[PDB]
Amino acid sequence: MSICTSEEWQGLMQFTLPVRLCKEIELFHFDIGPFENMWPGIFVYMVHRSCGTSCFELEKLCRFIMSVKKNYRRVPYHNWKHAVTVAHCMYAILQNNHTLFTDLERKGLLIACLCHDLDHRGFSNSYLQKFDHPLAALYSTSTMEQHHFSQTVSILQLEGHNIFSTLSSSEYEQVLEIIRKAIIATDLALYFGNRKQLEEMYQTGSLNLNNQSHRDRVIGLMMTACDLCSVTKLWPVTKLTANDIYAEFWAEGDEMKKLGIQPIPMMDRDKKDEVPQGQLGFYNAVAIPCYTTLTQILPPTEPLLKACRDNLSQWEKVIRGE
Ligand SMILES: Cc1cc2nc(CCc3nc4ncccn4n3)cc(O)n2n1
Ligand SMILES: [Mg+2]
Ligand SMILES: [Zn+2]
Repeated sequence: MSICTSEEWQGLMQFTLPVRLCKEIELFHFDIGPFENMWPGIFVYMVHRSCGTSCFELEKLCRFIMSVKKNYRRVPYHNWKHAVTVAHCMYAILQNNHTLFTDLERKGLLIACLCHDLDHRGFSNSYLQKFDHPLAALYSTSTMEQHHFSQTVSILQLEGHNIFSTLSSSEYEQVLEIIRKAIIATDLALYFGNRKQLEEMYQTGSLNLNNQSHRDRVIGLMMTACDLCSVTKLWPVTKLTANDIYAEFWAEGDEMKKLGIQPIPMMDRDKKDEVPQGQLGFYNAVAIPCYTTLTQILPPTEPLLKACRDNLSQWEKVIRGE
């Protein structure tokens, strides 16, 4: 387990967000990419707007953010950038649905998005279980997710990192509950059933936000919506994040090929020219239904759906040669 230096986190308190970014950041399609220096600062900003400059000890929060950064590997997609990008989507979702979630959920969810893909190796769940890592020998299903959460718990229990320490012991244990499901929910495998359920519940109108496991479901769906929001950005941003996703996929594939194994088309750099078709497949079978269902449960979230539709037709053009 790994911690941060005093220098780094003290550099975090001085930071103040450049005034031009205040309007732009509220936008769902906002892109954090041109502002690396500022990524940990932006998180702070978003928590500060989300629930005040005193929902957390300032000093104690900066420690955490920077340790979390320390525990993102220098991988091309599942890295510090994806952590924050995801966190920003959740921020915008909470900001647009002001009175739907409890203070506890709000903090809970922003913290879970930041740690969602913690200490990620660049390897899929399939890959680790398939052959035949110690991380898959501990956690059988949702292999990388459990690690992600475990990493999270550990960082919290470090020396004065425990941003949740002031709370009651039942609020503490409970925000951790909220955090856990959320992260686990980022396992794309689990998304399909979950969404299917919510779709049914909404159709019959049995969906109840007073129901605890309905909440958990809705939140899951929100996490998924957040994990995937490269697709919700402006086309030129979506393109480049696309290049980061495949770099990681193909390296995984390259490990399958180093042992004679055909990696499935997604992970196969020999299957480059099939990428646009892949994206369209993915928007249709995954992205669109995610945002469609979510927009339905939470109308204010619509701009995400709009932007997904926009990009999907761009891939079309790409495929059709234009
Ligand atoms: C933002 C984003 C894009 C994306 N694309 C994928 C894979 C989609 C895909 N491409 C393929 N190419 C060839 C064969 C199959 N596929 N399937 C998985 C993701 O998590 N994301 N996230
Ligand atoms: Mg994950
Ligand atoms: Zn993720």
